[PDB]
Order: sequence, then C-alpha cells, then structure tokens
Amino acid sequence: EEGKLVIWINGDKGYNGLAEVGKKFEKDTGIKVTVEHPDKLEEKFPQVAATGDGPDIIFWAHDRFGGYAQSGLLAEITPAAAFQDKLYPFTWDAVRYNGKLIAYPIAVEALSLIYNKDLLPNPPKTWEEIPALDKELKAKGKSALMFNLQEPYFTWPLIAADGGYAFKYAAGKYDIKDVGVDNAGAKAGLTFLVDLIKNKHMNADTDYSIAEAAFNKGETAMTINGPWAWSNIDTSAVNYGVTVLPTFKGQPSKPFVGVLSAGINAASPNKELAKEFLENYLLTDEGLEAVNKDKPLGAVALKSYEEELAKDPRIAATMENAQKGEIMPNIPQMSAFWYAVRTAVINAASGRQTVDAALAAAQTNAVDSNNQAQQMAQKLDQDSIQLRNIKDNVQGTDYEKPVNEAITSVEKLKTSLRANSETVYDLNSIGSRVEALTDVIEAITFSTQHLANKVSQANIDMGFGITKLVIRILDPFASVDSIKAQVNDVKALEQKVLTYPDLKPTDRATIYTKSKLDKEIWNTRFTRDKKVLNVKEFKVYNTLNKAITHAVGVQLNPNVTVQQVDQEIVTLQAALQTALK
Ligand SMILES: OC[C@H]1O[C@H](O[C@H]2[C@H](O)[C@@H](O)[C@@H](O)O[C@@H]2CO)[C@H](O)[C@@H](O)[C@@H]1O
Repeated sequence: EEGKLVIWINGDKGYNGLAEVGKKFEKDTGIKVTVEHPDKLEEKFPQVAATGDGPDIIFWAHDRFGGYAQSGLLAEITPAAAFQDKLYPFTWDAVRYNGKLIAYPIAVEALSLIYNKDLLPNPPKTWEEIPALDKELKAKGKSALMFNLQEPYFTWPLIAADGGYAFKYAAGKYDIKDVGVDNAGAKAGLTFLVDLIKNKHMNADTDYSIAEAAFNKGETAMTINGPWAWSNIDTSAVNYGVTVLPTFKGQPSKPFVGVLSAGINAASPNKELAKEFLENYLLTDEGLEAVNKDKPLGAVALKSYEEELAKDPRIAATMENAQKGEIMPNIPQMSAFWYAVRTAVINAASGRQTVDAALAAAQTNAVDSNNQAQQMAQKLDQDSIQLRNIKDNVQGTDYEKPVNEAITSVEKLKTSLRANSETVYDLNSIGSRVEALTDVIEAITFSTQHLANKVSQANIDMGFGITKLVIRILDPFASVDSIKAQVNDVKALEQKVLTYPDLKPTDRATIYTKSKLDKEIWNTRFTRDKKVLNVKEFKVYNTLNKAITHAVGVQLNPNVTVQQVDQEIVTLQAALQTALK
C-alpha cells in the first residue's frame, strides 16, 4: 500500500540499520518504513510477484534479479547524472540487463578469509599449507578452519582457483553450453575440500550458524565470510585478520562477487515512493553508516562513503579478494547453476557421491536442466529407485513399514511441486524434507548392515525411529527445525542400539539371522541351476536337492537357535561344494 513500507532483505545484512533509516524517514516525511527479513526470500519472490504481491523493494545479490526480468517481476529504473556520478559505473553495469537497468547498486560483497591472530602469527597463503596446520592444532585443543559447507557460495572460491567456472563469456555472451563445473580444476578444488573434512580438519555438517558460532567462541582457528559477518565478530571478542584467501595450487582463490542490489516490485503503484527512500536517506553517508554500523556491507557503492571506509584494512582486503574473483552473471540460468553446484558439495563432503560423479551431474544440470524443481524430482526418483530396491531385499522385517511409508512419502513430495501445487507442505520445508529422505535411507542402510547380528530390540528401536522420521518428513506441522532435530535423533538412536547384547548362539534366532540362511538357499539354488542342473549327473543333483529341503526345514522351525542356523549354512557351502565334481 501507499502508506506503509515493507522491504525484503536477508537476515544476515544490516536489516537493523534499515529499520533505523525507516525512522529517519517516518519522523521526516509521514511515511513509516518498517523492515522485514523473510526466509527463502529469493525463492518466494518468484511465486508471489506472479500474484502481484511482494515487498516494495527486494534486496539480493544481483545474480537472481536477472531472472526477475525473464518474468517481468522487476521494474525499470532511471536516475540523473549527478547521481549516476555519485556511485561507481561498474555496479550500474551489474544491474543492467538488456539495457533496461533493473535495480539499485547498494554495495559489493566478497568472501574474505578470517583467521585468529592470537593463535596464528601469519595465515597460510596457500591452501595446501592448511592440512599441516590442522594436525598441529589437533594437539593444542583447537581446529583449523570452518565455514558454511552448505551454501556453494563459500566453496566456490576453492573450486574456481584451478579453473572451475560457471559460464564461459565469449565475445559478448555467456555460452550456456559451455559450463565449467565438471572441468579439471573444478575437480581439483572439490577433491581438495573433501579431504579436509575427511581428515577431520573440518566437518561436512558445518552450516552458517555453526561456523559463525565456532570461530567466534574461538574453537576453530579460521573461517570465511562476507563483510555482513564481521558484525557478530566485532560483537564477540576474537582478534582476527581479514586476508586474501589462500592460493590453491599457486593460483588465487576467486570468489563470485555479488552486488547487493535493490530491485522494485513488478505490479507496484508504489514505484514512486520506492526510488525516493533508496537515494536520499539510505544511499548516502547518513544512511549507509546506519546499515554499516550494524552489518558491514564491505565496499559501499557510494563514492563518498566508499572513500571513507576505504582506510579500513578489512575492506581493502575484501577488495583484494573481489578483484581476484569475478562479478557473477545475472542471467536467469544462474539459479539452476547454483543449486546444481549446491548439491555436489553437499553430496561430496558427506559421502553419498564421489567428486567426479557429483560434478558431472552438476554440469549436466547447469547446461540444460534450468528448472529449480525438476532437479529435486530427479533426486527423489533415485531414492524410490533405491527405496523400491531395498524393499524386496529387506521385507517381512522390522523395516518394511518405514520403507513403504518413505516410498509413499517420496511420491507425495514429488507431486507437491508438479501438477499438484496444493502442497499441504510449506515451502521452506521442502528441501529439508527431501534431504531428510537421504537421512532416512542411510539409516535403513546402517540398520540392515550392522544391527542384524543383535537382539531384535536393537532392530525394533531403529524400525520405529525411521518411521518416526518419515512421519515428521510428511507432517505439515513439523517446521524445518522440528525435522532437523528429529533427524539427529535417528542418528542418535544408531549409537544407542549398538550397546545392546549381540545375539547369543543359544538364543532363539532372530529373523535377521534367519535372513542369512535364506540368502544361502537362494545362492545355492541359483548356483545349482547354473552349474549343476543339466551339468553333472543326476545322482548328485538328488543328494544336493535334499540339503536344500533340509536347509529350508531349519528356517521353517521357529525354535531354531543361532547355532543351529550357523552350522546349517556351513552344510550348503560344503554340500554345494560336495556337488562340484
Ligand atoms: O550459495 C548459493 C547462493 O549463493 C549466492 O548467495 C549468497 C548471496 O550472494 C549473499 O547475499 C549472501 O546472502 O550469501 C549467499 C549464500 O550464502 C547467490 O546470490 C544465490 O543465488 C545462490 O543460490
């Protein structure tokens, strides 16, 4: 509406300097400006500006905004010369798309490496120096490095140093057939990172808040972030540097440089009131100090303030980083690229995939599969291909009902983004639900390969605990945290069970230990039909067929002890060998 103001910015930037300028605005001109910080605000801005609803001005790195021209969601913009001289013209170049300048350059972000000067005389300017410093600090009681291992923005400098790239620019355009994510020095960086978590130099589970927690409480020796994050380190009491990132393979690290930009809503009649706040009270000195006292913007586009905070050696080494990197593309195919790359670092540092197999899926997805949605549908199809697979395998078991509900769940989520769009489920939770399905699968996998040699209550608990997970996975009531906490219980349950007494060779043998004699029966009939059936003469077929009927009799018995089964399998793999003359 015309009276109130709403701005969408990210809850890691100076939103609490953007409220301030709101009150240096209401208390001046009779227009209140109360400022929001939605979650996922870059991926809801599509599905709500297609309904004529959105904040009055949207703030993000310039790389999404250009998809907001391929659906018209942003409005054209035009200031005067005494103002396009007031900022730097290369940031005007970031928001330009098809001539039509479609947003306001506020400031220029860049990931810069942050260390501890109390711990470290001088940081390792080369990335290979660092594993030799974690195994040193793996004695002092501290770590070496943590940063967000969950959004690909943070890994992309390493990947890019030896020559990973998003899209090759070629005499005017980016070539959307020439993606550089599965190239050679891509694989170098990704592989190099894998090892460090692997050698417990980092942890594959580190996210934003945990790494911001870690470096500031001061356990780990280093971190990496934008300038929005010095705020909470200014706020805590760690003595740092802010340096160039290390050089992996003698080449610098190359961060994707973001321009924090301010578009303007598509269907907005507030377009007049928008381009007033943004120039007079924010994009100035008085305004930029308030947003920068809160969460530093690094290098502010505004020549008058950039030249002030330029003496700041943290910003002079933010720039040193942002010139060794590359201003991102704003083309709409970026989104599809990021998510494609997001999946691979998740899937590598974890282990679900090898560095090469990841990057090749990531490349294919980037060159064509430009649907943020169709990528998820793929991951689920793989799960159900494997869920359906693990079903026939492990069934009649304590795990049938967790399996079959997950299968139903892998199919419920899939429509929720396709032709259904009813979505009993909230949007923030989609990705969390789907990644949790990977966590369900790995628990069905853990439980079938390590618990089957125990008392059935070990297998009872996990059986129930995986069903609890698929339930929260399917509950519209469960929020993103309600799920993650449930996912860490199923991981917590896997330790609890291993405490239980292993089965005892006199005990009534559990289905699982009868699941082992049954696999020998299937192996022996398959080997028998293949290498005996016509092959050797029937007198010896008969006196193997009996050892099957006998070995079946042992697992139709309910009162069979473990020991009575163990020695029955020895029979077959000495009676199938007896029938190998
Ligand atoms: O990592 C994927 C994500 O990266 C970029 O987002 C950055 C953003 O540029 C910064 O404003 C800040 O919020 O950190 C973000 C990642 O943690 C891209 O802008 C975005 O499209 C992409 O999905």
